[PDB]
Amino acid sequence: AKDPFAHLPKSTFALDEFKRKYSNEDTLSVALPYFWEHFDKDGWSLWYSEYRFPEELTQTFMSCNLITGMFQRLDKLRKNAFASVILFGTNNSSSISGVWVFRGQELAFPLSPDWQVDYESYTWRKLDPGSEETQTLVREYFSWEGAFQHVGKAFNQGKIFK
Repeated sequence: AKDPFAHLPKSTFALDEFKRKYSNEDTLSVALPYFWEHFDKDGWSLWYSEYRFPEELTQTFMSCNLITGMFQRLDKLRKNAFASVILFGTNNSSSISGVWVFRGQELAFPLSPDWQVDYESYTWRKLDPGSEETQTLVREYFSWEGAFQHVGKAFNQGKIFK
């Protein structure tokens, strides 16, 4: 009665390795190609979110703290999941968006009511690792260089769920 991704076999792809080159290297041609060659689309999955209640946001300094407060509940989760959550906009109209990774068919939150607090106010959808959009969104959320025009806010403050 611990670790939801313990029913699964050997983990092919190595999240904790990827997390180094992700920021240690030129991800655009380092982590990106090393992620898009042989991901693990049988087991890992990508989950886009855009904080479905961005009305709840009304500063900048606080939202970075808020995102992270979630991550401190999800502290027994990061051991088999990651995300690149970004705070956008400003006080006047902020938003949180980002893409998360969880190691099963589900987003991990439903795999344990340990992690079913305020998550409902955020969207969570699986997407295809050979779409067009997912590949762009990932590149933007992972490089921070992308364009973020799909948000149309501004990038202000990134956060990582490592």
